[PDB]
Amino acid sequence: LHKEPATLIKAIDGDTVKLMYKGQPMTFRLLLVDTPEFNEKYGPEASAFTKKMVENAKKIEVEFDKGQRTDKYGRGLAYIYADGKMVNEALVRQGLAKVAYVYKGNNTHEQLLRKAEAQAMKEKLNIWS
Ligand SMILES: Cc1cn([C@H]2C[C@H](OP(=O)(O)O)[C@@H](COP(=O)(O)O)O2)c(=O)[nH]c1=O
Ligand SMILES: [Ca+2]
Repeated sequence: LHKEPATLIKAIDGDTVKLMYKGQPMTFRLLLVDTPEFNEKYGPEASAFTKKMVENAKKIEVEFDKGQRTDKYGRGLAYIYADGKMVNEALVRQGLAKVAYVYKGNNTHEQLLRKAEAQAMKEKLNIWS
């Protein structure tokens, strides 16, 4: 897998973000994670977390997996990196997202995220308290 440049357009919530990719605006949905909707418990905290992470980054990168790059809603499906730190992984680590939507084509970083989830559960963080 390889990392591609991209620029913040707008934070949306815990696991979606509007980015410019190859000069085009696009909504990206984070692979392998599920944050609560904003109207749910830890929803605002998740939105806030992803927001600080992408807004404070000097460099945002997009990294597609091996399968699907676009979902049925036309959202890009990717691992997003903020100055070298994976947002997907950081949300899980903090117990602000659960590992989810693990599909056969796009699961490269699955073990790494379940590792972070076990560790966040161990600490009873946010979702897991
Ligand atoms: C994370 C992810 C979600 N999706 C689809 C499945 C879900 O369909 P349904 O809407 O039919 O339940 C939806 C959930 O996304 P949200 O969690 O952002 O709503 O997005 C994918 O197709 N691929 C993916 O990698
Ligand atoms: Ca969600």
